[PDB]
Amino acid sequence: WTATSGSCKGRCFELQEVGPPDCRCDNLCKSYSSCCHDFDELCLKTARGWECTKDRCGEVRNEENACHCSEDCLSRGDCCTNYQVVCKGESHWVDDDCEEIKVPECPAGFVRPPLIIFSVDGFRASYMKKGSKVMPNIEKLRSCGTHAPYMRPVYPTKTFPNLYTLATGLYPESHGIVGNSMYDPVFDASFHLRGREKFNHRWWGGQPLWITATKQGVRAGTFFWSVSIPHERRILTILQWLSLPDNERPSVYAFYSEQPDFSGHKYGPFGPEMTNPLREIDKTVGQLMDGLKQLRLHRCVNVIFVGDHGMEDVTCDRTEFLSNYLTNVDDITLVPGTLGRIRAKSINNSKYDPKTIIAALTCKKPDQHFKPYMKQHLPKRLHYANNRRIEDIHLLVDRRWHVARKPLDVYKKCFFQGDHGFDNKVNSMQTVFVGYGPTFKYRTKVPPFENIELYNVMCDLLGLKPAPNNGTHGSLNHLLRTNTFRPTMPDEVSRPNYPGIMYLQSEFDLGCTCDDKVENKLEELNKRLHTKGSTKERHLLYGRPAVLYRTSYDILYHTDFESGYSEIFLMPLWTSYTISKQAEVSSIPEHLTNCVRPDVRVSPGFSQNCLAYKNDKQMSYGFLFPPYLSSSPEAKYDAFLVTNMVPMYPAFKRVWAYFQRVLVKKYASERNGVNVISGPIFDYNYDGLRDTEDEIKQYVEGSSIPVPTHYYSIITSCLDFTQPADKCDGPLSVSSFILPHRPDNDESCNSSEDESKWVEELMKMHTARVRDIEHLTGLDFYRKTSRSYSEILTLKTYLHTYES
Ligand SMILES: *[C@@H]1O[C@H](CO)[C@@H](O[C@@H]2O[C@H](CO)[C@@H](O[C@H]3O[C@H](CO[C@H]4O[C@H](CO)[C@@H](O)[C@H](O[C@H]5O[C@H](CO)[C@@H](O)[C@H](O)[C@@H]5O[C@H]5O[C@H](CO)[C@@H](O)[C@H](O)[C@@H]5O)[C@@H]4O)[C@@H](O)[C@H](O[C@H]4O[C@H](CO)[C@@H](O)[C@H](O)[C@@H]4O[C@H]4O[C@H](CO)[C@@H](O)[C@H](O)[C@@H]4O)[C@@H]3O)[C@H](O)[C@H]2NC(C)=O)[C@H](O)[C@H]1NC(C)=O
Ligand SMILES: O=C1N=C(N2CCCC2)S/C1=C\c1ccc(Oc2ccccc2)cc1
Ligand SMILES: [Ca+2]
Ligand SMILES: [Cl-]
Ligand SMILES: [K+]
Ligand code: NA
Ligand SMILES: [Zn+2]
Repeated sequence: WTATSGSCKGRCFELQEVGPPDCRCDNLCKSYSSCCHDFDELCLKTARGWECTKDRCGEVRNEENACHCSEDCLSRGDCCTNYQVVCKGESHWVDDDCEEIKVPECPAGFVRPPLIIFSVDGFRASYMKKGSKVMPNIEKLRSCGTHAPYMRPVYPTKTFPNLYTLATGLYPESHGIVGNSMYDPVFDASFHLRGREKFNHRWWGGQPLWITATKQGVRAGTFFWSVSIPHERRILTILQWLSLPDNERPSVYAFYSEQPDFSGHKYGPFGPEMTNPLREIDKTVGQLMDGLKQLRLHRCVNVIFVGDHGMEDVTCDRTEFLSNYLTNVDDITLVPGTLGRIRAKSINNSKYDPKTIIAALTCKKPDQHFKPYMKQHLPKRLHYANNRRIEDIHLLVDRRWHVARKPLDVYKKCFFQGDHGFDNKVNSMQTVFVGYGPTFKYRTKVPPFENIELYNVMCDLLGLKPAPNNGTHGSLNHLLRTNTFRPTMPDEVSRPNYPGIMYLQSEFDLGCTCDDKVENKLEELNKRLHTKGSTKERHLLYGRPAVLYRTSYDILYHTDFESGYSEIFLMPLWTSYTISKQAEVSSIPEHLTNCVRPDVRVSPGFSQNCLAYKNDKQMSYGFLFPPYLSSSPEAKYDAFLVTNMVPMYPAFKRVWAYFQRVLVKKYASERNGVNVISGPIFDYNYDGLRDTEDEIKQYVEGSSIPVPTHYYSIITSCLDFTQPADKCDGPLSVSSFILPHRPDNDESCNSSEDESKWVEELMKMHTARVRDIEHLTGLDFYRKTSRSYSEILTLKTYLHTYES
């Protein structure tokens, strides 16, 4: 109930919302059906429009007008944004040459540069270049401030997940808004774009920027606007707030535009009807910048022009129907569209089975435009598993396509030409970032970054301590002139052991055999030097990874590779080796095909054994350092040590052997050498974090050898590829992957063909940031380089996307 008999007199767009049943006058009262009876009359005036004309100059103040051109309006802070241009001979902001803002130039009483966020829905990244002719204001912000070629949204590339990710710095699995439509089984409640459940605060996790500011004494304007409030009124409200007295004036604000997303759905991303929405966005930006100039704030405020996601060409005829795949269509609930989420229609149905659903959706049609996943098998870069609102069964839908349950859902629920929601590495889903102001850099282009990183920067801009989030604080320091956050490397928690030769061969009973008894002072001092680390500078280029948790492990040196061997997990946590451009690929000699050798540096009790692999009919093994890349026949025996062995399904060994035999050499040729760090990952609860020992759900049969869920590799080289990987003087270049360790290749529909037709495609889909691997392993890489730590943090957040 709301007693709407109160009045908004003197309360238009008040900043604290008053509790029911007293009537509200804030910018969200419409959305709650709770405004006072006179809100429209007093707070949403429209008379005479939004622009001063020559004849309105010096007028007598008429309070009925939407904005004012009278002489007192600057003091009252309610001029039309073009007042000084029309009435006082001033120029529009966009017509001024841009001049470097070296220091904040603020009116007295401003304690910090205000932050104004200008967020645009569906602003695809290529609009900045393709629409530049009709967006002069936005183009001046872009070219004179700091900008990225594009900003990567989060998956799913929907509106609410990405807006709340921007506000919190969290993956949607963590902040809880995992789609535009959700069902929460603990609540037994459903979240929808239309309706009032979405207003319930239990859906919204984390701590968004406006809460972080408020709790630390930084006042915030209210970020959200009821849809019927026109853009001109939102701009005027923000400008009016900026004229408030110092003790009442907010320091952070947000404007939101439902365009160009609204038209993009109707006409497609580049339909001829899209030019006018782009013009109107720019005009609104011009009004804000003109308004800031009037208030003498255009060289004081930091402005962020940021989008939530892009837009793709999608039509009704490009729809896949689950009725063409499933017999039991009526027993599932499908969350449809640019992604698919499937669950049982009724929890009292125990004839429901996800295994048969997935199989019926797997590689069933030659041109199939979606791929089913159990959510824990989705690429780890999507970080879309660890929430009860994310259904076990997920469909990754091809760009430009939709998935629906039945054909009647599409014509009884074409009427659209654009949509979004696809995989967040898709080019059409990318969106924009521009930073403009005293704290941002001048005329600076920064590399693409992910929108999860913005929350830290916005906290930096306001002097706030960020709540715990998924950005890497300091990775965007290169965007800022000042206010940078200078992080320290995390301290290493576990220091390694350096075992020498401590065990005789006969102490081992592992069931392993190797034909290695075929057998100097020349190359016997040499092999001693290698086992003591004499080639470690070549294969450990950036220092040893730091172990950031309490564990027991050994450093093992070899001619061709170095490893950190875990005595808890009975396998390396990491294996590091350098492959130069000139390195040659050899084969595994016939007599060494099944060779596995005890490591006389590591006790039998802390070693794997070959008998377990023999007895386990499902599990084979592979090697982290590849025997194919041994530098010499004698060095190849090191690659068969029991301490270099990891459990692998035979189906995965197809992938791994092709990567080790073919791709590493190809990358070394293309990048002028590469350094490779490979290892296992255990994430059985799919939370993105390293599993403790008591969370492992599968072992090699009859043993304590834990089975990894994933295998990673970090492949580093010199950004200036005229320099070899091991003699690099400047910035580095990296690509990484987190390959799921699966007993089948059902994910790859062409896997019965040669590995040259499908393996690299699979690896590209599971590309990863170094930072993702750090979360999954508890390791810290790149500890010893010549580069600044902030640059290294940027490198760790880089994602090689393989888009064009
Ligand atoms: C991205 O960044 C985020 C943020 O840093 C990070 O997420 C954090 O991960 C932490 C480790 O997993 C986790 O730590 C403790 O969580 C609870 C307390 O959490 C509550 O308090 C915080 C602080 O305000 C809230 O933010 C949090 O909100 C969560 O839950 C709400 C719904 O309940 C929801 O609004 C919100 O979205 C958020 O949900 C998300 O996180 C939860 C997990 O908290 C998931 O379940 C959701 O799916 C969603 O993803 C909560 O309100 C502590 O109680 C934990 O302590 C455990 O474990 C300890 C292990 O050392 C142990 O010492 C304790 O005894 C305790 O165990 C108890 O519970 C066990 C399991 O229930 C039980 O077996 C045992 O017997 C015992 O009873 C954690 O120490 C943070 O909460 C979490 N924060 C957020 C905001 O998510 C992400 O990890 C990264 N992502 C990546 C990839 O890096
Ligand atoms: O007024 C609004 N109407 C909205 N709608 C959603 C679809 C239907 C109407 S969202 C909205 C405002 C809003 C402003 C800022 C937000 O957080 C950010 C964004 C960028 C950077 C930092 C923080 C989040 C939301
Ligand atoms: Ca885990
Ligand atoms: Cl959704
Ligand atoms: K086996
Ligand atoms: Na297959
Ligand atoms: Zn949309």
